[PDB]
This record gives sequence, C-alpha cells and structure tokens, in this order.
Amino acid sequence: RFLKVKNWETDVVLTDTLHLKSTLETGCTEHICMGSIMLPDVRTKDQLFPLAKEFLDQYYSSIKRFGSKAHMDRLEEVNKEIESTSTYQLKDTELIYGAKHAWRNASRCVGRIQWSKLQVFDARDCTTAHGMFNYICNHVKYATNKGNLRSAITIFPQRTDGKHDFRVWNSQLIRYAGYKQPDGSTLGDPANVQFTEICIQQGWKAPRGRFDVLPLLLQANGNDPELFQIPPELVLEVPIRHPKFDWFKDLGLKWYGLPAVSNMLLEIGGLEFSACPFSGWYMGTEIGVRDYCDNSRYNILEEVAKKMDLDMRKTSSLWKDQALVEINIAVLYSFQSDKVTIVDHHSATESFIKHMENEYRCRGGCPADWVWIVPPMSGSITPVFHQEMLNYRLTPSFEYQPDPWNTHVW
Amino acid sequence: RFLKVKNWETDVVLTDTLHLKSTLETGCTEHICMGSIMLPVRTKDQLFPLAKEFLDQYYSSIKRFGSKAHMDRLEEVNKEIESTSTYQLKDTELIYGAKHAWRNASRCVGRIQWSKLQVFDARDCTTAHGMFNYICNHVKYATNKGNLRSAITIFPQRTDGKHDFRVWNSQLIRYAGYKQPDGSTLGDPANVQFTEICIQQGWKAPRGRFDVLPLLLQANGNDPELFQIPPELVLEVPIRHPKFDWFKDLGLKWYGLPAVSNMLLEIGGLEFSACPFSGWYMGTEIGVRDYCDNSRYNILEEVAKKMDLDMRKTSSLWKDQALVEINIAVLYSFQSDKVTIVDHHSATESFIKHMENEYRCRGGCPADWVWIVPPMSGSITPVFHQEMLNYRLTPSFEYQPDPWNTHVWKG
Ligand code: HEM
Ligand code: HEM
Ligand SMILES: Cc1cc(N)nc(CCc2cc(CCCN(C)C)cc(C(F)(F)F)c2)c1
Ligand SMILES: Cc1cc(N)nc(CCc2cc(CCCN(C)C)cc(C(F)(F)F)c2)c1
Ligand SMILES: C[C@H](O)[C@H](O)[C@H]1CNc2nc(N)[nH]c(=O)c2N1
Ligand SMILES: C[C@H](O)[C@H](O)[C@H]1CNc2nc(N)[nH]c(=O)c2N1
Ligand SMILES: OC[C@@H](O)[C@@H](O)[C@H](O)[C@H](O)CO
Ligand SMILES: [Cl-]
Ligand SMILES: [Cl-]
Ligand SMILES: [Zn+2]
Repeated sequence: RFLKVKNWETDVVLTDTLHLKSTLETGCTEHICMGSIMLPDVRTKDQLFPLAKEFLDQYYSSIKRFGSKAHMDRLEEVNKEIESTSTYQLKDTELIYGAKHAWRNASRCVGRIQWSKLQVFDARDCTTAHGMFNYICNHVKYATNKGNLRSAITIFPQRTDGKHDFRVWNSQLIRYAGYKQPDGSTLGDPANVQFTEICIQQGWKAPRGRFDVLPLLLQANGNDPELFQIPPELVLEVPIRHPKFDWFKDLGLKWYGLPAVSNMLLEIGGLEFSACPFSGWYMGTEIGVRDYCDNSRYNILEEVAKKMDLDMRKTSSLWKDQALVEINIAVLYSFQSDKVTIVDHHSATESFIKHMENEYRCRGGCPADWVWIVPPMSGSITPVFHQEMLNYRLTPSFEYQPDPWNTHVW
Repeated sequence: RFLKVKNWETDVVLTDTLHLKSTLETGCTEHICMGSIMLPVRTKDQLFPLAKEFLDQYYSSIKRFGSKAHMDRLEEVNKEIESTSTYQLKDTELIYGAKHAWRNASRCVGRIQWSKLQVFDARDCTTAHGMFNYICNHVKYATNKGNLRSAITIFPQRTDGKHDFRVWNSQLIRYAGYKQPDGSTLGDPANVQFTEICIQQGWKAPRGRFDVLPLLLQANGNDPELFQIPPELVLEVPIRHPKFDWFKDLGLKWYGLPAVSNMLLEIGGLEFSACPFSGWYMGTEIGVRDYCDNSRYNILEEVAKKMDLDMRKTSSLWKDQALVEINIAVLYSFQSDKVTIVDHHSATESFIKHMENEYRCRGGCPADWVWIVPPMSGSITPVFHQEMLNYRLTPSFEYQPDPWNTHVWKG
C-alpha cells in the first residue's frame, strides 16, 4: 500500500504514496495485466458534486488554504450552482490549475518536467466554428513563436448535455493528408486516409500531394463541422537534410514543427472539455522513428537503406537499424539547424528521470506508463528503460474519446 | 469471458480465452498497474488440488482425460501425498511439465521453440559432485560444437525446504567481476557479488576481464562446493566487426551458451529449485545489454571514440550509432564462427507467428510486452505494435531468492 519503485541501473529506490489518491480504473486485475493495451453521455448531478469537491479540495490544498472560509465558501457556491443549474463553471484560476495538472497526470507523457509552464487559453466564450478557427490560429501562432516553441492549450466550452459538444475533428491541429491509389498504394500519410476522405466528402479540394497540410474541421455547439484552412504562414515546416549524406535532401522529406493533439477530452472536477487542443514540441523519434519508419506510416526505411547501399539481403546485417539511426540524426539536425525547438530521446528521458525524482519528493509519486515512456529506438541505453514505474489514473486528466464522425448526429 | 488484443501495424485482432485458466497473481489491481516492476514449504492441504490440476492438464494433452489411466494416476498421487506428504512425477509428466513451463514463460521471446526441449532427469542426483557431472553433460550436449540445442537439467525437488538443491550461479557460464580499490570494475559488474563469494569459497581468481566463473553447487541443503567447468567445454566467440578492423583490438569475446540457473521450476505444486536451462542467444542480449548497459561492460564510449563520432552532443546520436555497430559485430562474429545466434528482427517476427498460432490452437499466449520488445530498435520490430495480455499459467519458472541470502551454513 506504500509501494517501492527501483531503478536497476542506479539502485535508486523511490517510495510511492500518491497512488492511493487514484480513482479511475487501469484495465488490470490481480489475474491479468493489460499494460500494453492501447485503449483499455453526460453525468448526473449526484455524480458531479463529489467530483467537484475532490477537485476543489486539492485546488485549495495546493494554495495552502485547505479548510479556509474561502475554501468552504467555494464548495458552498459550487454546491448550490450544481443543485440549481445541474453543472457549474470553473474560476479562471481553477481552470488553469486543472489543465496544468491534467498534463502533470498524463502517465504516458515523457515531457512532463515542463508541466507547470503551460500557457492556458480560455476559449469558453466561443460560440461558432469561425470563432474556434480564430482561437486555434492564435494558439498556433503563439505556440510556434517563430520556432522557439511554447507549450499551450486552448479550452473550448465544456460539455452540457452532450447535444452541444465542441469538437476539433482532426487528431492533430497540423497533419498531412492521406490518399487512395488505383495502385492500391497510399500517397502521403496512411494514418489520415479516413479523415482525408471526410474532408473531401465535406468539400475539401485536395492538391493530392505527399505532404499536404490538412484543413481544420471544426464543430461548435453540436453543430455540423466546418472546414477552414490554417494560414500557411502560420504552419512552420522543416525540410529534412542529413549533415553527411548529400542525397538525403532528394528524398523530398519534410515535417511540421508543432505537435498539437486535438482529439482528447480534458476532465476537470467532473466537467468535460471535449475540445481542448494542446501542443508542445517534438521528441525527435516521434517523427524519425514512428512517422517516417512505421510500416503503416511513411515507411521510408527500405528507400533510405538502398541509398546508403546497405546489405538488405539478410536482416542480421541490421541495415534497418542503421538507416533508422541516420534518419533520426537527420531530423534532429534539420530542426536544430532551422532553430526549431526539438529534443532528442536521450535528453528527454534524462529530464523525465529528474522530473520523477522531483515528483516523488514533492508530491509522493509520479504515475508513469513504461510502455509509452520508453522511446521507440535505443530503448535500454536511455535511463527510463531501467526505471520501474507505477501506472495509475489521477484526475484532472486527458482522456480518449470517440472519433466525432462515429458519434455525430448529422 | 473473452479478451481481444489488437496489432496496430496489421489490424489483426485475436481473442484470448486461455487467461481464464490463470492461477497466480500479477501484482496489478484495478487501481494500479505494476507491469514494469521486475519482481512483483507447501503442506498436504494445498498440494493435491495443484497436483490434480496438473494431471488433468497432462492427461488432456495426451487425449486420455477421464480414462482409467487418468483416474488411477490421481488415486496413486493422492495416496502418495497422504502417505508421504509429497509425490513423484513420472518421466513423461516431468518432460511435459518442463516444456510447458517454457511455453508459459511470458517474458520469453524465443518460445516458438518450446516443444523442442531436451529434458535431462537428474532427480537421482545426491551430491554436488553429481551435480557437476550432470551440468558438464548438459553444457556439452547443448553446445554441440556451436550448433546449439535447447536443454534443461532437473535436480531433485524441494522436500522440507531444508534439503534444497541449488545452483548458486545465476547462469552456468558467466564472467567474473572484480571491484577495484579505486572503485572501477574489472570484468562483468553484474557478477561482483557472486565472484566475491566464489573467491571466499576458495576460488583462485585469475582476475582478468573475461574469466569464466566456477560452478558453486549445493546438493540436499549442504554447503555449496566449487567446480571448474572444463575449459574445453566452454565455447567462446572473439568479437570482430565486418568492416572495422580495429574492433577486434577492443579485446572483446563472449560465451556461446546462455544458460539460466537461478530460477525455480514449478510443476503440479512440486518445486524444483535447481533446474538450469539453456537455448541460444538473441544478439541484443550481448550486444545491447551485456556490452552497453552502463552497469555492465559499458563500451559505448570507447567504440564511439574509435568511430570518431561527434560525442560532445547527445543529439548526434553517437550512442545509437555505436550501439548498432556493436550489435552488427556480435551477430557477424557468431555467424562466422557457426555458433547459433538469432537477430532481434528474426526472433520477434517468429514470436508473432508463434503467438498467433498459440491463440488459434491454445486460446491464447501470455506475454510481457515490457520484456518481449527488444532493447534497441523497438518499433521497427513487429512485437512493438502488438497488444499483449500478461497472466500466469502453471507449470512455470519462478524467481527465488539468492541462496546466499537464505542458506543455513553447516560449516
Ligand atoms: C513540451 C514538450 C512535450 C514533449 C517532449 C512530449 C512528449 C510526448 C511523447 C513522446 C508522447 C508519446 C506519444 C506517442 O508516441 O504517440 C507524449 C504523449 C502525451 N503527451 Fe506529451 N509531450 C510534450 C508536451 C505535452 C503537453 C503540453 C501536453 C498537455 C498539455 C502533453 C500531454 C500528453 C498526453 C495526454 C499524451 C498521451 C497521448 C496519447 O495517449 O495519445 N504533452 N508526449
Ligand atoms: C532457444 C532460444 C531462446 C531465446 C532466443 C530466448 C530469448 C530470451 C530473451 C531475449 C529473454 C530476455 C532476457 C533478458 O533480456 O533479461 C528471455 C527470457 C526468458 N526465457 Fe527465453 N530464450 C530461449 C530459450 C529459452 C529456454 C530453453 C527456456 C526454458 C526452458 C527459456 C525461458 C525463459 C525464461 C523463464 C525467461 C525470463 C527469465 C527472467 O525473467 O530472468 N528460454 N529469453
Ligand atoms: C503535445 C504533444 C507533444 C509531443 N511531442 N508529442 C505529442 C504526442 C503526439 C503523437 C500523437 C500520435 C497519435 C496518437 C494516437 N493515439 C490516440 C493512439 C502519435 C505520435 C507518434 F508519432 F507515433 F509518436 C505522436 C503531444
Ligand atoms: C535460456 C535463455 C536463452 C536466452 N537467449 N536468453 C536467456 C535470458 C538470459 C539473460 C538473463 C539476464 C539476467 C536477468 C535477471 N533476471 C533474474 C531478472 C539478463 C539478460 C540480458 F542480457 F539482460 F538481456 C539475459 C535465457
Ligand atoms: C524496470 C524495467 O522493468 C526493467 O528495466 C526491465 C525492462 N525490460 C526488460 N526487458 C528484458 N528483455 N530484460 C530486462 O532485463 C528488462 N528489464
Ligand atoms: C500495442 C502497443 O501498446 C503499442 O504499439 C504502443 C506501444 N508503445 C507506444 N509508445 C508510444 N510512445 N507511442 C505509441 O503509439 C505506442 N504504441
Ligand atoms: O553477482 C551476483 C548477481 O549475479 C546475482 O545477484 C544476480 O543478479 C541474481 O541471481 C539475479 O539474476
Ligand atoms: Cl507526430
Ligand atoms: Cl547474458
Ligand atoms: Zn498491469
């Protein structure tokens, strides 16, 4: 009940007490661990006040005014507001606290040493998709900051009775289109083929190129979603070159500088914010390992290997591994050269271990999903590989939610 | 209760029912996942259900469930238990048991091979010298002049827990580690404690970087005894790189036979505390962990230096670059010396096929993602994208404490 975690490379042991405050489920039982499973109607008013209370309690605890009249007054105020309006509204201060802590609690995020330095954009006054478009252009411009990226989140109005949901239909604010071929092949990004179909079917006219920035598909107040094009001058992109291989440029690869997740749900004190796009800056391997070399993605390993003239007849030459490294060198090299913020997996995991130790000391723990935290290459030469982690769900949180097109009453 | 797993690279979905036969605990609860935690005597009461379950499984597999042979065997074991408080496995049951412990080993990626296990029955062994003889024969057989063969040797089961057979080595073949007065380590840092014990027990240490450790063997709960594996039985491979001629001058070698000897084999409630088993290496075990862990030989920087990599910034990925070259050399060296080895691409691919087959014929395949995914190049192997369910089936291999922590010394 007072759990120990050990680092097997440093012999450092941390004691976790924070997990006792966990409230959501893991998917695991005493008989079966689901640690590697990717994905293991509004609330009633009686469901809502304990959630509100738990949140307000930790909020007022965090500002050293637990059990203060100010604390009790707020509980009173929210209590009556729920009883009366069947929901409640967060103070700006609570909204910001809740958002920062939802990031703080994201057990799958390696970048959380930055959690307290999050720019929060309150878009709760937004009423239309054009409004959403404006807020999102501003977010993108702020976060991008000419390459010196800054973490941000924009929060649109909370769910009411699920008839009026605000949703950003795209999974990231910035992503490349994916197209069909008669070839049976896939031009561009295969991950986005379905969303690209909906765009076109909703009226998008695609350039059908390999790296076309998708349009935003925005849903306000439960209305039908609308298409908008992000001003191209707001989308910072990086051409990919290698510091030693001249021919790398000829592959014609590029990627965008701003990782901005837009399909998740932010839960704070029982309230649900279904449209809450957030962004930070890339770890190199996200692009170079996953985006470029996953077989279900741009899958560029074989082509890079050929140009390196590696031995591709047997797998034991480790040509895949060799090309993998060179591709990831090029990504880091490119971003760095264009002064666009990026972190390599060694630095990021090093930072996360420092963050863990900080969290264990000042908070009593740090929920962490080893399967997601360990980088997709060179795993055991990063310190996180040898770090035992405990995974559990704290609120406020970011949650997954159904893709809008499967849900939307058209 | 059915359970689905999905492969996110291929969209293949499999359904698990085997998890219903799960006995032991995971360490997890609905409130906390302990999937990345490395480590999370029996009375007559608990033993016959465990025996009956095993025997039911055994007789099902040979298609004799409910037969007179089945019923007689249960009666026979029941009597033997009530009479003697334990029982003895038939040869066929021991073999079945040991193969299925491997088959159930959720942290093992090499399980496609589980049905081809040579089982050596050493349950008639009584002394340390006897143990040494059995283990020499295991080593010779498994090694097979480089054409490695999977094998396990099974020593007598626990009785009252005061007469345990134990191999004190964590692996049958492993290199010594010596902590120097200046804090540096000569040889393998992972074996410094066991090396010190061996030295205390009278081993004359050569004190070099690759000294094969002596066997430290405990029979029948007596104090352990030192034996030197005959050098001619210990197959080793000089590590060379196919393009880098300076690599041989690093002076690296490794042994060919991976043989785990510190685990406990459980079969039908019986505990076999000495049960060394061996297969062949996946390259990354040596090339990534053994050579490149910071807490092991830790050669990344010297390799990287000799490669003249840009080492002033980690974002040059000089560490990753050198890691690949080292693992190429390990594979190159074993293959050119005709010593069985498998690369992590081949092995993980075979595991996926095995796992799928296991779902179809067995209703599942318990698997620990954290351990199954290789320590380098994770997502370019197919196991990275495979959802896995982890649960515990018996027969099984279990962890047990290091014997020097529990042993009552006779003198
Ligand atoms: C600032 C630098 C950041 C870095 C380096 C970073 C890094 C990462 C990485 C590598 C992943 C794994 C995703 C994958 O492989 O699919 C991830 C996931 C995640 N991150 Fe962070 N992140 C950063 C900022 C943020 C911010 C600002 C937030 C929220 C405000 C956030 C919340 C999350 C969440 C909820 C996940 C899980 C996503 C999912 O399950 O699909 N991160 N992050
Ligand atoms: C024949 C080729 C084999 C290969 C390529 C192979 C591969 C591996 C690898 C790479 C690991 C991970 C160990 C680590 O990184 O710490 C492992 C673990 C394991 N293997 Fe296999 N193995 C093989 C044979 C066997 C055999 C013959 C047995 C038993 C009869 C076995 C049972 C196990 C067990 C119980 C573990 C987990 C051990 C622990 O947690 O310390 N394996 N195997
Ligand atoms: C805010 C932020 C910063 C940062 N560096 N990375 C992220 C995660 C972005 C990301 C998303 C996704 C899609 C997630 C879909 N889930 C619902 C399964 C994939 C990847 C990648 F590339 F695979 F690593 C990266 C988010
Ligand atoms: C039989 C067998 C074959 C094979 N190829 N590999 C193995 C595992 C050998 C191995 C052991 C161990 C000791 C693990 C400690 N546990 C008690 C937690 C480590 C490693 C390595 F190198 F880290 F991968 C490899 C066993
Ligand atoms: C803490 C973590 O579980 C530990 O470092 C594990 C991670 N995965 C592993 N995977 C393998 N194959 N071998 C290991 O020793 C480990 N160590
Ligand atoms: C099936 C398995 O859970 C899946 O491949 C996970 C593994 N770890 C991951 N880790 C990160 N960072 N991102 C991912 O998408 C995944 N995918
Ligand atoms: O030096 C002693 C170690 O080899 C030993 O404690 C092992 O780590 C242990 O047997 C676990 O494998
Ligand atoms: Cl991405
Ligand atoms: Cl090893
Ligand atoms: Zn679990």
